[PDB]
Amino acid sequence: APGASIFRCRQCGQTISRRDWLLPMGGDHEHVVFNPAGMIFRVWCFSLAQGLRLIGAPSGEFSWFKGYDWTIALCGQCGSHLGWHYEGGSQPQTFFGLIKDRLAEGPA
Ligand SMILES: O=C1CC[C@H](Sc2ccccc2)C(=O)N1
Ligand SMILES: [Zn+2]
Repeated sequence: APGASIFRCRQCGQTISRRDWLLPMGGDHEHVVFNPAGMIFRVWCFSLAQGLRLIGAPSGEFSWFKGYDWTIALCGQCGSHLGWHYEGGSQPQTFFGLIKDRLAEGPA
């Protein structure tokens, strides 16, 4: 009976990811970053996620991860901005960077 297995959208409960799917990019699953508007994000990298809606086409502009282009990832249910999908890179080609305080962790 693990209580810390699944990540859900904090705003609505949509199923998003799993602790088992955390990915240590450059040796750490956690990356703390700022956007050009100075907003700080505590980003957890995941190999896999579900329940999102990826908006638009990828952009390399101000990518926090060398070699990757990003797309905005909304909660597919409620539209909350949960993070970004990264693509176009190498080892791995793709991953998700999700904003940890916009998720809730809980049982399977
Ligand atoms: O890797 C990323 C994801 C998107 C954000 S936000 C951004 C806003 C305007 C232009 C370019 C990026 C960022 O800075 N870096
Ligand atoms: Zn949601």
